[PDB]
Amino acid sequence: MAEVLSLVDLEIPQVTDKYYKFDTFKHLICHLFKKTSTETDSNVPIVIIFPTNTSKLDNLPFSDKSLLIQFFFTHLNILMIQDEGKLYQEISSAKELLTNRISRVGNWTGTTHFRYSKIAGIIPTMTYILNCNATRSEIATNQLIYLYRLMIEEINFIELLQDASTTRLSQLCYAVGHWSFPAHNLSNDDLVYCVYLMIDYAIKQVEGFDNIPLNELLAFIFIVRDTYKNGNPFHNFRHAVDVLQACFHFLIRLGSLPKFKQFVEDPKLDYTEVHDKHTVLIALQEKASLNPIQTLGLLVAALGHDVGHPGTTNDFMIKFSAPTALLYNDRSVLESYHASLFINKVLRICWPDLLTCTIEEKSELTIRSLIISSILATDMGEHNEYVNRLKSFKTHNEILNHDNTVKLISALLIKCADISNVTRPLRVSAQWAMVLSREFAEVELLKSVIKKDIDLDFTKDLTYDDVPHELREILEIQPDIHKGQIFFINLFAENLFNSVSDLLPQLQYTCDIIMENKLFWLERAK
Ligand SMILES: [Mg+2]
Ligand SMILES: [Zn+2]
Repeated sequence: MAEVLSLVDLEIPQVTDKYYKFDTFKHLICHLFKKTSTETDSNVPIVIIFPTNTSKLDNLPFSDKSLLIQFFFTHLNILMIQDEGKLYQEISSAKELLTNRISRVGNWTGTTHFRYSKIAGIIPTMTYILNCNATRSEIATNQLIYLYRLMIEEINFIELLQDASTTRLSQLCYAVGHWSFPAHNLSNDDLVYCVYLMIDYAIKQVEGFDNIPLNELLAFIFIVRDTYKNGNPFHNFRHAVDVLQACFHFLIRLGSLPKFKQFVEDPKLDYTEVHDKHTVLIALQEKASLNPIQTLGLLVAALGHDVGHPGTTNDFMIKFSAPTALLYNDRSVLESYHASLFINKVLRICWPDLLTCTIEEKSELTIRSLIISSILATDMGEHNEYVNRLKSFKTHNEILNHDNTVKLISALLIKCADISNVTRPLRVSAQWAMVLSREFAEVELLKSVIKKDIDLDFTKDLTYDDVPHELREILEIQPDIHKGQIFFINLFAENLFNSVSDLLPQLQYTCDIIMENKLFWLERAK
């Protein structure tokens, strides 16, 4: 039934599938951080047994150990103990609800009441996490910051990656360098390092801004990865890092960041696995639209833009009256949720001094506000409004101040990055189309469960074969991919990228690849 993690001798065999005895709290924490390295949701309840060293982590009072687990490992369905009937019932109920992917999504979104504070005292919901992070006292906030800093002090985060060899880290530099970003060949561990490469590089360009050591940046990125649901086929940490990487390339080609040795100038090239002796991006030697701190703000927003995404859509949350849709009055439901979580859970604790920075010395617009703006901008229900705000801007008669100009460019760039799958080279674009279809099919299955149009076996989980490397095998596994892509390019992408490239000439290559991909998809519609 449960995975049991123990700091003490006690055994609870009635509920135990597998038991891990840890010598230290630090080692227990490291075990928990590594859980999001996989491609699947944690689907068993976890029981942590506490007692009724120079290490400050290991010597924390129970109240602080408990606070650490509750806050940083909310995503792992943990029951902490230090009543056999209550325990067994609680764990059994949680197991029954966690085993199956469709059950899990229903739990998070509050749309399957009929099946199932936390559910069974163990499983977190979107509203629970949202409420917890909005209502936190200043004292609780500073205590979490203290515990965050303690982990940075005692945990060596690079050691929690599976392959941090010089060759691998160099390969990731060159991967980050390709417009054909091979996201599907990168593990969730590789992806953490990719984020480090991009954010460290951006931080180094900001004048009055202290550089942040490797370990501190890695801790932050582990925390971000932990807010993404690993079992989501599309809206997972890999998507976030992909969108960040798209933004990263846009910003380089706009001159907001300098090019680096590992940057591949030609965006139409496919990925080649290259390496050399460098393990970080090596910079080479009028103003760009976005300055260095605004560039960093855009990158940070792209990183957090889908935090906590439950694997559904605004349409689903609205039509099925999900609690979060009721809170947000059907307006930008998931995006409001992502913005609130990313600011109040992640950045307020991990990087509070970034939030209080302003976009320029003169301006009072904060990076907090800019990040919110950019995240909210990814709502496709508001697509037309930004397209028209671009047309009003381009028509120089109607002018914006500097603050609203920064907001608009930032909004357009993150929008383009978020829907950039059709602008990647064909093979990579197709791989994304496949995983996007998997998530679409899961949403259809969840709707059928709620409508009582299908009876699923909730004792088994959804599993997927590896995404194929070659376009050929992708098209045989699901032909008709082409019609999703034509629909999306015609009705959304072509117009946005054309319109954005008209304003920002350097991104024209995106329009070039959309057309090339469109022609191919048209060719097999025939
Ligand atoms: Mg989104
Ligand atoms: Zn997204």
